[PDB]
Amino acid sequence: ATVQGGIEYRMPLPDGRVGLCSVGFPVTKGTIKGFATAGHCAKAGQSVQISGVNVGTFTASHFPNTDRAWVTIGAAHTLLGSVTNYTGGSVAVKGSTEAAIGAAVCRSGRTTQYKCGTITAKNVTVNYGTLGTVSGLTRANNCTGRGDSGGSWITAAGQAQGLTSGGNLPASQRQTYFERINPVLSQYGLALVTS
Ligand code: NA
Ligand code: NA
Repeated sequence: ATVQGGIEYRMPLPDGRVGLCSVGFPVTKGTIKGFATAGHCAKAGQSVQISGVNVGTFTASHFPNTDRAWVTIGAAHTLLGSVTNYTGGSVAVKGSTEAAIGAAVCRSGRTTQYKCGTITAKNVTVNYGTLGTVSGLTRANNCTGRGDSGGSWITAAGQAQGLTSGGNLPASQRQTYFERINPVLSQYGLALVTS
């Protein structure tokens, strides 16, 4: 199977239920293949399917306080250093220069597909009720829906920005949040796949 930023992955849960989330960025750890995503999506040990096929398992997850995780992908699968735009194209990943407030950014995920907007605030804390809070999030006004969680945020020029932080699917003025990608890469020791 092919792992690309923004696409759906599925998580087999107990009693035949299935969780849905979106790929953030394909990464390598040494020669290990993987992808970064949201920690709200799963805990370590959660199996992961893409395109109907077992592709890997969550390796680490840190939520709340942060909202980050990464999945180890089996060696037989192909990593694409790009983010799908859901309409036949992709944005090639070039690096992770963090963009400023006001910068144009697009996010990709399986519920609302590819939606674009601008960054409006940084270092925001979001309240998750009984779970506690997540701090340090960047806010933007892009459209988003439940299930986009974990998916890619990238500038058109290809600089990776972050991972959608938001609600799970049950199994400026819009306010949408993402987890910054550079702290995630650093914590887990991950290198972005580029193209
Ligand atoms: Na917190
Ligand atoms: Na590459």
